[PDB]
Amino acid sequence: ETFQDKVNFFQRELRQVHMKRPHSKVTLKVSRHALLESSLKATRNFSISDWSKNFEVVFQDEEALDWGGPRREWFELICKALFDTTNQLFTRFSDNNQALVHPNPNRPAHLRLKMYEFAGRLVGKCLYESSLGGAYKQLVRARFTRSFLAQIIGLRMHYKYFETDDPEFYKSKVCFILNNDMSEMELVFAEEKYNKSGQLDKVVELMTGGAQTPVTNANKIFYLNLLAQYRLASQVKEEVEHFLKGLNELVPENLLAIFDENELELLMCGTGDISVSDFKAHAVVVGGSWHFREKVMRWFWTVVSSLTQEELARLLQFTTGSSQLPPGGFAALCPSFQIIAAPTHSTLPTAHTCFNQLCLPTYDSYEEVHRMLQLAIS
Repeated sequence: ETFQDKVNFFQRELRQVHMKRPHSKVTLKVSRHALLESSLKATRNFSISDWSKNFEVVFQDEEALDWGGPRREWFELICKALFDTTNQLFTRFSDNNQALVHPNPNRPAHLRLKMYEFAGRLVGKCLYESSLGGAYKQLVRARFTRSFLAQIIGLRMHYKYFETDDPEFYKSKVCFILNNDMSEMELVFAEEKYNKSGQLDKVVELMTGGAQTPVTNANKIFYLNLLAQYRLASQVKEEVEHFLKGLNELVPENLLAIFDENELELLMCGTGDISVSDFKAHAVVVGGSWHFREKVMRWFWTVVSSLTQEELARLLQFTTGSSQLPPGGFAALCPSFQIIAAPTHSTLPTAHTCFNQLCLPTYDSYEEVHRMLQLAIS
């Protein structure tokens, strides 16, 4: 039912999964300047039960008053090294800074597949540590694509993931196919790759015989879903398999099945630092009657200030695709956050994540705005 019930149930399982894996102490000698490399060396001989142990992280030539400080910094720093795209272990589909991150099929060859196993164990360690109690919380610092989260849960790929994971591709190709006739496009169930000299390098079929299968109006939805499967899952099959192999050593895959993609983000990354003042200061209201701009919007901000931290997180997922702002906050959004006045009355709010944008109808009372905004994020 509720998200907190899922978390409470999930965390209690996990404490039972690790019940004869003691939280005894283990030392991790790492270096700030070569953090990912030294962390892999420090854990290279860890057994499965060793990953359940209390991590005592020693930063080289650094003294600390307690172990909690270095541990929390190590978790945050190792999350950034793994998932912030800099080392190309993960990548983004557009060279933007809001873009969600995805496993990289075309990474530098020195990043071997066992590094995705480490990343999976690290994420599982965050979930395990956080299930020990509030004082042991370790949040995953990453803004994952929805399709990668869907692959963690074991869901099939769908073209809807393009809007959040590759907004430019969704706005160009996907939206065109969804809205237009295909009889003259001469598309087939295959992808063409060209070299840097503009020559056809390779043809990759979306299924057996796909190059001889035309895309028609009657099958174009199956084409888009098979396109999502190829572009978001098939090309990273081994990377995801090794990630899941590491994750499932600490978190059995059956346990994550009770969450959907967005709930999995909240479980891993938390409800975030959603500042309503930063929200209001960077959101542009587009159009609308006087009643909307001067009364409905005032009701809106009062509602937003009354939302629980989870509801705030779901509002950002509803409108931007992730519960976490980009590094720069609300100012760092692809197109700046816009609240569009919908030309409807007393209807449900809608959103277009590839434009961020929240589409807000006009309402007749505060409690109507309260009711409808909670429904739209429910």
